[PDB]
Parts: sequence; C-alpha cells; structure tokens
Amino acid sequence: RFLKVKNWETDVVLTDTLHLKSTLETGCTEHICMGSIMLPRTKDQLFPLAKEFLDQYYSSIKRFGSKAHMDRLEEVNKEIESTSTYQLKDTELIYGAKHAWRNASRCVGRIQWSKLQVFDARDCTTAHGMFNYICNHVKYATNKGNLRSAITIFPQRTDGKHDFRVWNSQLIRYAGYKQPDGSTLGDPANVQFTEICIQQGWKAPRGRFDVLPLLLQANGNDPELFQIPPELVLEVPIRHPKFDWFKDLGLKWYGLPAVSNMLLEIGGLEFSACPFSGWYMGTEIGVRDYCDNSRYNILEEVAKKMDLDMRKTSSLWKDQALVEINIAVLYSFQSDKVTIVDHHSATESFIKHMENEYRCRGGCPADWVWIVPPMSGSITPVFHQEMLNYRLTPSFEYQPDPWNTHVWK
Amino acid sequence: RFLKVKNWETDVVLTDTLHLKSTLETGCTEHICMGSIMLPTKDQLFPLAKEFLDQYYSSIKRFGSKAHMDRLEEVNKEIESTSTYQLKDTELIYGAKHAWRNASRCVGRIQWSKLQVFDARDCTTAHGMFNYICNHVKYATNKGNLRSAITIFPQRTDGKHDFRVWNSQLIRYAGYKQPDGSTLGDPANVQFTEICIQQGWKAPRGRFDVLPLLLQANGNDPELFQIPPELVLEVPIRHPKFDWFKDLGLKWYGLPAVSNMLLEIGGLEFSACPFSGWYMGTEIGVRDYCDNSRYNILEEVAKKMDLDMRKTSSLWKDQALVEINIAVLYSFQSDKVTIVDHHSATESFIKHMENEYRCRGGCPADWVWIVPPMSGSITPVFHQEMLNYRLTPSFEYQPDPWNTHVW
Ligand code: HEM
Ligand code: HEM
Ligand SMILES: C[C@H](O)[C@H](O)[C@H]1CNc2nc(N)[nH]c(=O)c2N1
Ligand SMILES: C[C@H](O)[C@H](O)[C@H]1CNc2nc(N)[nH]c(=O)c2N1
Ligand SMILES: CCCNC(=[NH2+])NCCC[C@H](N)C(=O)O
Ligand SMILES: CCCNC(=[NH2+])NCCC[C@H](N)C(=O)O
Ligand SMILES: [Zn+2]
Repeated sequence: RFLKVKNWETDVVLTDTLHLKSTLETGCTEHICMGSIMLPRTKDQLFPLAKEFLDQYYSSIKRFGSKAHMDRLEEVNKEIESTSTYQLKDTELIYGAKHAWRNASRCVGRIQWSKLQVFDARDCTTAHGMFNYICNHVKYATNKGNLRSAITIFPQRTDGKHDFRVWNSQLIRYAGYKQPDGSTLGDPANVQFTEICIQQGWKAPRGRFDVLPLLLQANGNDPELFQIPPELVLEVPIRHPKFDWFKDLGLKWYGLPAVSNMLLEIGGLEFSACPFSGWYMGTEIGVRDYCDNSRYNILEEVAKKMDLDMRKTSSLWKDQALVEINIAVLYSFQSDKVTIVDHHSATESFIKHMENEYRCRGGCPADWVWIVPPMSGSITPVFHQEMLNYRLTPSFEYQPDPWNTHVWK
Repeated sequence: RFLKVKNWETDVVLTDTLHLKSTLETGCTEHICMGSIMLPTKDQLFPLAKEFLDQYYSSIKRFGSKAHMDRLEEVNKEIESTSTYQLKDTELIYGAKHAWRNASRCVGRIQWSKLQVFDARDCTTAHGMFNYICNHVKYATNKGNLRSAITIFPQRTDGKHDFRVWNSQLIRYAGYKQPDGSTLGDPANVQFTEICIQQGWKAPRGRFDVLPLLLQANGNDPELFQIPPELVLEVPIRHPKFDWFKDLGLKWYGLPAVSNMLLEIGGLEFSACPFSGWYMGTEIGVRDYCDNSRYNILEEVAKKMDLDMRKTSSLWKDQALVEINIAVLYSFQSDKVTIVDHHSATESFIKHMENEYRCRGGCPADWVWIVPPMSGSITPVFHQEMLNYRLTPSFEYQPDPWNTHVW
C-alpha cells in the first residue's frame, strides 16, 4: 500500500512505503485521532525482535544473507535461549542508536542523524561510574561551544530490578522551588525533581538559575547525588542587540540540551539510561522555556520594559515581546559562539532531509504537532507539509519517572 | 472506551465519551496517523435519518415520545415512497447549527447556537440563488456588526440536479497569470478567475478584484452575477504607527463566507450551503498576506521596516509578521468591522471546550487546524490535548464543480 503526502506550498507530492515496516501502535483508531495527545520481555518475543533488527543491520551494510549474517543470528539465538537476553556488538549498538534518532518522528533536527558520537558505557557498574561517564559526555559534547551530538549508553535492562537510570530529565537543568506564598523560584518544570534532590541531601542555593545535581541510579540501587563540575557547564547570559535593558532582566540559559530520561530500544533490548545531546533550536528557550505560562513566564516583564499596549490583547503585545525575546536568545548564543539554530533554518533543513529520506528510505515518520515551531508556524515550510506519523524501531520511548516505580533499599 | 484529555498548562483533565458516538472514519489507523493530511440508497438513508431524528427528539426532551415515533414513521414511509425525504424547518435549523457544532476544525464554535438559518429550498434558478445570496451577504454584514448565517439551497436528488456555488467563498479576489510569469492578485483563485473569463466575466486585471458569483441551479450550467458593490464591505489596511503601510495598497473584505462545502443532515446532502461568520485576525494577516503561495508580502513589508534580511536569525520575517497582523486588526477595528484576534479566539474556544465536555461529554477538535499560524504556544489551545473524530450532521468537502460538471 502506497501513501501520498503533499506540500500545499510547493505542490510537491511524495510517496511513503516505509510505513509498511511500522510495527508498534500509534494511539489512533479508524474512528479517532489522538495526534495531539502528549503520551497515549520474554524469550518468546525477544528473538523475533532480535532477528528483525539484525536483518535491518546486515541489510544496511550490504551483507544480508551472508555467512556472517547467518552466524550472528544463530549466535544470538543461542545466547537468548542460554541467557534469556543477548549483547549487541559495538557496531550494532552504534547503528541502533543512530537509527533510533533517525526514527524519532518528533525530532526536527534529524538531518544530523548520521553524525552521532556513541559512547559505550555498558561496562559501567556504579553511580560514581555513571557520573564519570556523564562528565566526559558533557565535556565532549560541549567542545567549548562548538556542540557535537553524542549519546552515552549504560547497561541494558535485565530482570527490571537492576535498571540503570538517570533521574534527571536533562543532564543540565535549572532548579525550581515552590514558595509558601504559592509563587515559584526558578524553573517550575523541575520543582518535583528539585524536591527529591533536596530530600536526598542536596544543599540548594535557592536561586533562579541553579544547575541541578545529577541523581544517578546504577544497577537497580538507590540513586546518588553528584554535582557537575561548574567548569563543564557552559551557559549564556541573555542580552538583546538593541535593547540594552534586556541584560538587566538577569536571564541566561545553558547551551547543552541533553535529554536523559528516555528509553532506547534496540533489537528488543531496553536501555533505560541513555542520555543524549545535540544543540538548541532558539524557540525551545525563547518561546517555551521563557514564555510558557508554566515556565519562566517572562512575557509581561519584557512587555512592560518595551512599553507595549498591554491593555488589550489585540495590540499583539505578547506576540511583539515574543519576537524580541527570541531575537535575544539567538543573538546571545551566536555572539558567544555557542551552537544554535533558528526555526527558519532548522525547518528548511528538515524538509530537505525529509524529502531525501522519502527517496532513499521510502519514508520519514514525522509528528506535525511537534515539528512545527511554537511561533511563526505558517512562515516555516513544515506548516505546509503533510506528514505521516508511525513508529519504527529502534526508537526512543518515554518511561515513567523513576521515583514512581523505584523500590528503595 | 473512555478517553481523557489534559491541558498541560492548567493540568485540567476532561473525559470524553462523545467520541463513542462517532460514525465516519478519520483516515488514521493503529499503525499510522494522518492528522496533518488536509483531506484524507434507501437502505442507506433511513438508518441515517433515524440516527438524526433520534438525536433531534432527544435534544428537545421528547425522546421516545409519540411525536418522535410518528415522525420516524412518516419519514420512513416517505423514503420508501419518494426515495428521500424533506426536513421540517425545525430539523433543518437544528441540523445546520449542529453541523457547525461538530466542525472539529473551527475555533469559533462557542458561537454555534447563534446562527441565522435562511431556508432557500424553494429556490429553482441561478437568479434566485443570486437574490438569496445578496440577502445573506447584507444580513450577515450588518454594516460591520457581522452576524453568522447560512443559506440552504435544495438538497441533492439524482446527483444530476445539484445546486452549487462555484466560488470557494462568496467574496474573494481574482488571480491572473502575468507575462512575467508572476501572478497578479490572489494566486489561490487563478483557476476560478479563469473559468469566469472562460465563461464571460470581464476581469479588471487588478490586485484585488472581487470575483463574480458563478451559480449553478438544478444541474444547469453556472451563470455569472456581480455582487452589488455596495454590499461588499472592504477594509483598507493601515498601521497604527507606520504611516508608510497605507502605501502597500492592501485591503481585505470583512465577510468570510465559505461556499464550496456540503452540508449533510439525516443522510440528506445540501451541495450548495454557503455560510458566514467573521474573521480571526491571523487568517488574513498571517495566511492570506504572508503565505508564500498567497499575496506573499513579507519581503516588501520587511524592506519598508529596514531590518536586516541578510540572515534568517535576525527573525525579520517574524518581526514583519507581527506588525502585519497588528495592522489588519487595527484597520478592521478602526472601521468598526467585527474581527477577533487569535488570543481572544483561542481563549473562547477553551471555554467552549469545557462547556461542551460537561454538557455533551466532549468536543471533537483538530489541533493542527485549531492552533493559530503564529504564536502557537502563547495561545492556550497549544497546550490543550484534543481528540478528533467525525460526528453528523456535518460540513464536508466536495470536488470542485468544474471537475464534475457535464456542460
Ligand atoms: C542536532 C541538534 C538537534 C536539534 C536542533 C533537535 C531538535 C529537537 C527539538 C526542537 C525537539 C522537540 C523538543 C521539545 O519541544 O521539547 C526534538 C525532539 C526529539 N529529538 Fe531532536 N534534536 C537534535 C538532536 C537530537 C539527538 C542527538 C537525538 C537523539 C540521539 C534527538 C532525539 C530526539 C527525540 C527522541 C525527540 C522527541 C523527544 C520527546 O518526545 O520529548 N534529537 N529534537
Ligand atoms: C463566528 C466566527 C467564526 C470564527 C472566528 C471561525 C473561525 C474559523 C477558523 C479560523 C477556521 C479555519 C479557517 C482556515 O484556516 O481556513 C474555521 C474553519 C471552519 N469553520 Fe469556523 N468560524 C466562525 C464561524 C463559522 C460558521 C458560521 C460556521 C458554519 C456555519 C463555521 C464552520 C467552519 C468549518 C466547517 C470549518 C472548517 C472548514 C475547512 O475544513 O476548511 N465557522 N473557522
Ligand atoms: C497538547 C499538545 O500535544 C502539546 O502542547 C504539544 C504540542 N507540540 C509540541 N511541540 C514540541 N516541539 N514540544 C512540545 O512540548 C509540544 N507540546
Ligand atoms: C499540511 C497541513 O495540514 C496544512 O498546512 C494545514 C495545517 N493547519 C491549518 N490550519 C488552519 N486553520 N488552516 C489551514 O489551512 C491549515 N493548513
Ligand atoms: C538532547 C537532544 C537535543 N534535543 C533538543 N534540541 N531539544 C529537546 C530538549 C530541549 C528542551 N525543549 C528545552 O528547551 O530544554
Ligand atoms: C465562513 C465562516 C467563517 N470562517 C472563517 N473565519 N474562516 C474560514 C474561511 C476564511 C479563509 N481562511 C480566509 O482567510 O479567507
Ligand atoms: Zn491520528
């Protein structure tokens, strides 16, 4: 079955066949679309998942059906029946990690998928060990501002009782503290985690931009706290090109975005601790982190300084202030020489990547709801692009926050 | 099953049961989501009619009454005899209002119950259609104080006597292909603008020429008509700060009025059912004015603002976008023509959603279409999870007539 996708701004039509290889469910039914919903083993099911993966791997290197291909399948089968699981070769791990990124339908930066530094941390055994691995990842990825995509992969899940987990949602993130008056100091998004850190012993400096400590869980044991070496945490003071009063807002952000709470599934194997990092698209900070009502919420303060007509929404003061803030984020990062991409460039690149993928791969799963930027949506090419969302493995998946499932010792 | 929807900004959770009454398909499957795709017999009729009549009588608190039963029997006998049936005026009004209520892509449904319905089922000719349409335009325009309305022409019979309004909207600007290879006016109407010429219209070759109505009655060939200029309310666009804006020479019409859709009620199909409301600022300022395939005016406006268009990261397109939309709203409001900004419209929709969920058990909504084309996340709907599904009565898309008409 072939599926057509049209770009209503260029009339360019593409054909998707890749979806024929999607195995997982999407959440939608022939009677209801849950496209905007944020989030809708056993010896038996493992080998098939292993085989599917290995066939994909060997096909990619043009060795499908080869003796090397058949021995690997036999080797893995034996291993699974013998140990109930199996270990991936280094090459398969790298291939797996890259494709999980390549298959992430909500990622607009996938044009960079083939360029990913994979750090094999499967020999790690303790939380201190995890900390060392993570520091090395942050330093390598940061590269003094010239950001490089990378991922660190800790030991896969076994009985589900010895999981490795990074309790932080991002390796680097600011603390949030709820005040008794109901207000919040810092980043609202991280209040609950900040509370856990404090409870675990963290001495919170209680400021507006406190880099959180790492809470690391190794081999199913209780998590431990670690402070990332300040010299390893690159930050950018936010100022505006024309508004000299902007800097006085006291804003800044970290340069390295590093998601650390997702699960990496490769050939049936589950890697519960797999922090990965890339670089920021300006709107993530400028629009969401700074202007979401439930985040820093700086629109008013910025608006006032600009002396905009805040009496009636129709003046579009919120929109005006929104643009200036995003100009400030991009300007500051560029001036400090810290990698970043604006939404115009990022979306234009995604379209080229997406078209390339259709011709070489026969498809490119994409989540329109997530691909389209949170500002100036229709002036970016993705808004006008029809997309097809479906799930391919390997892949990155969500998993419940560890504090909701961890059995304390 | 009972599905839940959460707003990630207020944490409010709503439970949806209304979806369990969905009938048509969505185009999606367990393996693939097509949420962003623009467009994914007597034995057949009575079931549909029954479904409709049941909801109608239920809405008037007479479910299972004799009147309910009698009506169901009358229609049943009418279908078996005439292979179709006619709706009572009350059922027609209820149907139209509910087709609007069920339009998952409409952000202004909080206004659903306030719809003036004009019964034009007694119409027989294109001239009659013109008369009905002018009356509709005049009533809805209300000198700038816009009022929602729909005019319903005769329902489809054998498919060979369908009434159709060939225009996509009652009021729209023409588009012509020039020698340069460029396009003059609105590129979106190039094809229609040609069929008008190919039919007789004498195009003024302007940047904003109000297109002539092309009306089709009883399957006959469409006829042209010029909407009395005095009935077409237009707004010149100026900025409340950049006095150079007026020089762009831009203007837009105040009455948005979709005319190419199909209204389906109790199985019956109304191929010509033009309806109107009022504009949300972004529709004109973001989409019609800035879309690359439309008037595509960003660069021009950018220049006059003298901003660095050298690098995309200066966000000149974004800065220029806001101002263009500030102007549209400013103009309309100055001329006292009804119009709503995306902030206000989305806030209303959220309220409507909450009302619908507690009174109806849900509200089908298409997130992709509900979220404005600019400043998406600073509007509440962005943070609102939505469930999309099809309910009848409904407004459906239909093939352009020029691709199906047998001259
Ligand atoms: C080169 C820099 C990259 C850019 C500019 C980029 C940009 C983005 C953005 C803007 C999002 C949506 C984020 C949000 O709204 O919170 C996203 C999501 C995602 N990206 Fe990328 N990305 C990059 C690199 C990567 C890398 C290296 C990986 C994996 C190895 C990756 C995996 C994903 C995944 C799995 C998601 C969805 C996660 C979720 O659902 O929250 N991205 N990316
Ligand atoms: C009172 C003011 C109203 C507002 C502000 C409003 C606004 C909107 C907007 C912004 C859209 C999407 C427009 C686009 O992007 O092309 C829309 C779509 C829609 N509206 Fe409303 N609407 C209003 C009244 C009405 C009325 C009176 C009806 C029906 C009688 C209605 C039926 C629909 C339908 C069926 C769609 C989807 C059409 C499509 O698929 O292209 N709307 N509305
Ligand atoms: C409810 C809705 O799904 C939610 O607000 C989504 C919309 N699109 C998004 N897109 C991106 N990139 N990131 C997000 O967090 C979201 N949130
Ligand atoms: C491809 C994509 O479906 C298309 O560009 C949609 C997106 N959302 C939209 N939303 C509204 N209101 N109107 C539109 O025309 C569109 N176009
Ligand atoms: C970790 C891979 C890079 N992905 C990315 N750019 N963004 C996703 C996480 C960043 C998050 N939106 C934030 O503002 O903090
Ligand atoms: C016809 C009812 C009102 N519907 C509405 N506001 N918009 C839909 C059609 C208008 C179209 N988006 C435009 O900019 O021209
Ligand atoms: Zn779907």
